[PDB]
Amino acid sequence: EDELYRQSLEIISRYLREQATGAKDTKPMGRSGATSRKALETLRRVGDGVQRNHETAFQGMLRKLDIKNEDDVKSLSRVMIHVFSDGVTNWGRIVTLISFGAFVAKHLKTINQESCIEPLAESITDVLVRTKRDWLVKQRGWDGFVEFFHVEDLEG
Ligand SMILES: C[C@@H]1CCCC[C@H](O)[C@@H]2CC[C@H]2CN2C[C@@]3(CCCc4cc(Cl)ccc43)COc3ccc(cc32)C(=O)NS1(=O)=O
Repeated sequence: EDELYRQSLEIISRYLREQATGAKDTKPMGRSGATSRKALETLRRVGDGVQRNHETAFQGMLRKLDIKNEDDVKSLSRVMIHVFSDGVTNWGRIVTLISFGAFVAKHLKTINQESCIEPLAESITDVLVRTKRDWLVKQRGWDGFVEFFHVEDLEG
């Protein structure tokens, strides 16, 4: 019924799990599957670049956060609200939010805390959707995300 939340959670959870495990989830998407598929494909293309372009800053922040367990992962919501929500919103900042989430998810895999990845994805989704719904709706949601990052085919 809250379709934006459900769709956001599915896209973000899939990207974080895919980043952590290195395998695609072959299960069908829920509702709005065509857009969700394209959003995940976009998030791959763009987020993978973001994590490399900001490698030094990402590594620095990860080290600072010292994520070891469920309690540490739970504390991240407050930090996301502080850093992401309290600023002007644009798609770039949303991708950085999600891309750093994937960076944290990979870290969780490396320390054998894979069970924390889904709660992490839920926390990121809560912060994004519950603090930026108005902006997301005005920007056409995940359809807008896909449109914004669409790259035209090169001739020849
Ligand atoms: C140009 C900027 C990107 C480069 C700067 C990156 C920055 O130095 C920190 C390295 C992690 C970045 C801090 N966080 C990361 C943070 C804040 C730290 C905790 C956290 C945890 C998770 Cl699971 C996901 C995100 C986050 C909030 O999300 C951010 C959203 C936008 C920007 C930065 C955010 C953010 O600053 N995005 S931006 O304006 O596009």
